[PDB]
Amino acid sequence: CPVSSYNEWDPLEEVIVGRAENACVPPFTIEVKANTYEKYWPFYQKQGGHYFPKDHLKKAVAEIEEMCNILKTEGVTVRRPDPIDWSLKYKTPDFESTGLYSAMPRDILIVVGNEIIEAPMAWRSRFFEYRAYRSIIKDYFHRGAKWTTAPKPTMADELYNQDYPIHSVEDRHKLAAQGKFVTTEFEPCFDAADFIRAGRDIFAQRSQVTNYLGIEWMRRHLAPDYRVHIISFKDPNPMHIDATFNIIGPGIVLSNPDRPCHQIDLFKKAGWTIITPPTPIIPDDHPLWMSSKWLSMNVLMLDEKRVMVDANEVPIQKMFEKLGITTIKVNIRNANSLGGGFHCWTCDVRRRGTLQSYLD
Amino acid sequence: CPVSSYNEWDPLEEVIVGRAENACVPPFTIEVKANTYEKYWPFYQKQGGHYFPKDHLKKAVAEIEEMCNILKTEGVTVRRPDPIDWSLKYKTPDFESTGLYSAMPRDILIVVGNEIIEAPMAWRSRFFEYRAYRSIIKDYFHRGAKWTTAPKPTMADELYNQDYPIHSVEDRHKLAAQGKFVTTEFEPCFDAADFIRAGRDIFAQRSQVTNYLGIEWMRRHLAPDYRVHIISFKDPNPMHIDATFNIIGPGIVLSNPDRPCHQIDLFKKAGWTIITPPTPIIPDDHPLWMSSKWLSMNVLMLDEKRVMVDANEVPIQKMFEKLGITTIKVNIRNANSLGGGFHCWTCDVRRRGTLQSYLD
Ligand SMILES: [NH3+]CCCCC(=O)O
Ligand SMILES: [NH3+]CCCCC(=O)O
Repeated sequence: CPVSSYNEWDPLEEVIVGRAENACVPPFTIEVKANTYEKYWPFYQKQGGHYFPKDHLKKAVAEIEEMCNILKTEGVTVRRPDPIDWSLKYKTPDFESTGLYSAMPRDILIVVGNEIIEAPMAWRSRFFEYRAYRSIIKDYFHRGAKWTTAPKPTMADELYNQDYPIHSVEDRHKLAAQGKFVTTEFEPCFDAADFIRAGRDIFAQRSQVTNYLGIEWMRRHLAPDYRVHIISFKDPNPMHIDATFNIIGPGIVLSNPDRPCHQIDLFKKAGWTIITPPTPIIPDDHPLWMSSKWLSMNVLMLDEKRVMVDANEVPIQKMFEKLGITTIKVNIRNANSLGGGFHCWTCDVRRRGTLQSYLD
Repeated sequence: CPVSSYNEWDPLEEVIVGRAENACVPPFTIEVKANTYEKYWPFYQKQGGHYFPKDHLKKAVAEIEEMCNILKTEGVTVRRPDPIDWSLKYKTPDFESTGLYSAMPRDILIVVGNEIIEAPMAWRSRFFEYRAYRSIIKDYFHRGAKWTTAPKPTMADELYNQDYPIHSVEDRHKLAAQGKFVTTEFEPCFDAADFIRAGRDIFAQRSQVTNYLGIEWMRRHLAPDYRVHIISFKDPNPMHIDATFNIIGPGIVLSNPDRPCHQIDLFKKAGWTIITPPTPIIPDDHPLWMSSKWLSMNVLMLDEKRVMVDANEVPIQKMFEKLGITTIKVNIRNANSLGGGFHCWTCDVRRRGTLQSYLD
């Protein structure tokens, strides 16, 4: 089987790397507002439906091409999604919208064993995102892999709290703490990036884009071989878990110092080593349209002792080095602006290894 | 100025479209043999000096007339070369020969800014090809355009390796790789179709008909405003670059999957999107006297989002459509036999736009 990955660290053999091409600024709708920083709301308000700045995109393309070159150098087979113009307006019986991009494979695809799963998504501008990945997936299917598409939401108004009282990131954090998110429990929805793998145990967080119905779907679909656990954090990122709690080896995890896990003791009890990375050094003037500055810890492990890390983030490079982990430095400063780091920009399709339990 | 074109994609306003009339099969000399497939060598050997099959030419005329109709429909002003009998034998102090045709304006004329340049050519049967275009060029000159004629070669025996060891297309590919071509460096020579424009940067390839002296001439003549770069490919077409590396927009290029560019990383580093088109579907029984089957990617851009493409080549039509580029389908299956696709059969005289750099 070409597809086979049970965790985030076994020796990487094949990966899908995203594309920056024709990326479109999403229309400024409620769910977009609930997942971005106030600083950019007016950018979305004005640029909505237009391409992201083309000079910026060009730099991102260059950065990602180099990353792919380095992966091939590290012995990894790289697959890329198909080029597509994301500006096309589409219309379902429930809504109308333009697209986003196919920059982040981690947001939509998750590999559990020999099974590739397409996440439903929760943003209207990402409804047809799966189209960029179908050529690769059909190939794996022909070659023997299992293929699953979680139930695609209608994304009708009922899935969103149109009056979600968010006016600042501080409000959202408060609401989030009260169990209030922009997405209701009308129908299942989720981004695959809210799930992180550790063999037989998979950890998920209810976020602005992933609801309890969505997590339950994953839970019910993967049982009994896999167990899906729900964990929560203080002042969580509106979406995605990989820059909050990135598992980098058997029993080792990177815990974002600003977003402590409410269930950290479950991990301490299992004898897991919780590492808190140093703060990011990325300039506050650099645009991060989506995401926080914590992309620095959004690393991708080529294996247990080899990590692809940002060339600019020296302080976290040193941390890995004192731990005896070889750092493969790559610069994706401009690609970062699109919303992701190495883990987000990829989807590990095949890692050499077996299914195990690390929670014991 | 009626003449003004800095690249291959700005909004087209005026174009010169070739003619199939009185096309003559070139005498089978060494340079003709080095630029054609073994399958047709005996055709040239027998038909040399006679007109190409007249029933075939008639079909080509019909196809090109329709193309012109569609261009006028798309708002483009079309100029056509003068009708001429190419069978006339001429004689310079260096050689004697019959002509070819004025089917491919791209082979002989290149527009750089407000300047129209007549290529010297490298085939003895194309020595007097410029005669079909003089009425149009003098008109543009009277109207203000700059007019240049690169040094016309003597085309004496010294320009050719009379004993060029080509017996199959596989031999040529090997020789080409060794830096051995049918044309020596005796005097400058080139076809304008070996040059492709991207604003301040122009790319050229040393081919069977374009030597280093010829490229240097262009380089020296256009400096300092324009930079002429030499790029090479694996298993290149004996002549012309436009069905190997066709630039279709700012930072976007079509790279023939069978002829990868040795310098592709220069482009990846600039943040250019390299698209590899699907394979041609043209029947192997259809005669392609000159050219390979890759005419499918020899498209002409009416603007960045409008491309004139072959009606029969559905797979490449789909590629453009997923990229959000409107396809203007036209059938030139029979015209193709003469050696070209849309880019070859035309010469963009005026595109609306300015001189820019896209390599940064
Ligand atoms: N998938 C990438 C988004 C990560 C955003 C953050 O945690 O700041
Ligand atoms: N000027 C048209 C010749 C193109 C031939 C080829 O590249 O197969």
